[PDB]
Amino acid sequence: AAAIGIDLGTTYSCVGVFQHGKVEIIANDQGNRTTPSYVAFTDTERLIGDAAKNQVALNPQNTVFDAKRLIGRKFGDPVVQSDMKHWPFQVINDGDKPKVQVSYKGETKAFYPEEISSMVLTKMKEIAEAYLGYPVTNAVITVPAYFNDSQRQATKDAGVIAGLNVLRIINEPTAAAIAYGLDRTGKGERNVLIFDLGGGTFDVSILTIDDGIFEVKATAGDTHLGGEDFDNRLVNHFVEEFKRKHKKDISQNKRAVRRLRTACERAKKTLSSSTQASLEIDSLFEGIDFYTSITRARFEELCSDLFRSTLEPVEKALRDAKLDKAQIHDLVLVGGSTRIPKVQKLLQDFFNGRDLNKSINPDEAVAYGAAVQAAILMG
Ligand SMILES: Nc1ncnc2c1ncn2[C@@H]1O[C@H](COP(=O)(O)OP(=O)(O)O)[C@@H](O)[C@H]1O
Ligand SMILES: [Cl-]
Repeated sequence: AAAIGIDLGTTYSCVGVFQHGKVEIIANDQGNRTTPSYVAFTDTERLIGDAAKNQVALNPQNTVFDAKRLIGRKFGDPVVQSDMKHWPFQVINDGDKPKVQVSYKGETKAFYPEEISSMVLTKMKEIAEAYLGYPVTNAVITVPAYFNDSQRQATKDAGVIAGLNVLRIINEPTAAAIAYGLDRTGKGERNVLIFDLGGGTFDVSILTIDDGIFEVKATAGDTHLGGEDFDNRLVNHFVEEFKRKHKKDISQNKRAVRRLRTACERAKKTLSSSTQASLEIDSLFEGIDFYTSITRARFEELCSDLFRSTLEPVEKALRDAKLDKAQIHDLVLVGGSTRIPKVQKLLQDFFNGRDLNKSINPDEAVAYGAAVQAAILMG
């Protein structure tokens, strides 16, 4: 009766299980090894994951995402007040706690962040159970190192709502280190840097590990820098391209923009493996198809400042930890955006040619470690 490890991500979640002496990252029903942290409400259905993200352009007011930004926070939290301004869904105040408010089956309903995240966790649980062939009841769930007691509590509550006994809540960078077996070291402090550039957030963590004991020495980053911002640079580029070619501005058609955004994310992923990608959108605007392409070099240029901006938080973290570059024993890549070759070059160059740990898909490393830790806690 295996326990599972779940990365409850800002933009994508991932689930793994340790059995038969190895971790298996589990693909969902569509074959995807990570699942959007999306929940949608319609006149007839509640959709979660791929199904929810796949109709986000159609249903912006009732498709919820970014619940991780709300979870465990008070309504009057400056972070909440700030983030609310840029979401298409309504956030309301219930006793100084935020709720997301939507239309569902024709009625106005509101949900706590931990309710939305419970739905994502249920999906991840079900993905695992489909693979294992039996019900899962124990899990380790991960959170950012900077999460406070309230954020951790709300995340655990999300797990319990999903029918999971939460064995432990552990930090995302700790989980990534565990994935690479860095917890197995003996007596003697090792310094580990986790470079996590995900879908919506950028987190640099410096850990010391000593005889299997973890300590957080420094954290740095940007909570609004991630893969979606690279998607956005491509969107703006292609909006201009469409304008020049067709003399039409699509920028205020929310559907067109959202659909373009989706196609840009796809092309971006392809550019991590190939030096060019083709974008082909049928009926992008007024029935006009948009078939074009983008090179890796052009993509890099469009994002050059954003990519470069990831290094100063590394510098800052090193300063705070009172360590020189040469004193870092291991460099660990986390988050889907670290699969971008230019990002890898920047970090490697900054560390004067050091190896990067990147053999585990970086968007799966957190779940991988959580799965290992879950197995350890089960015995
Ligand atoms: N091969 C790839 N190349 C570039 N970006 C990728 C790749 N795979 C996933 N991504 C991006 O990674 C981001 C999601 O990162 P992930 O680690 O899965 O989740 P999160 O940061 O939400 O925990 C998205 O912006 C997605 O487009
Ligand atoms: Cl705990």
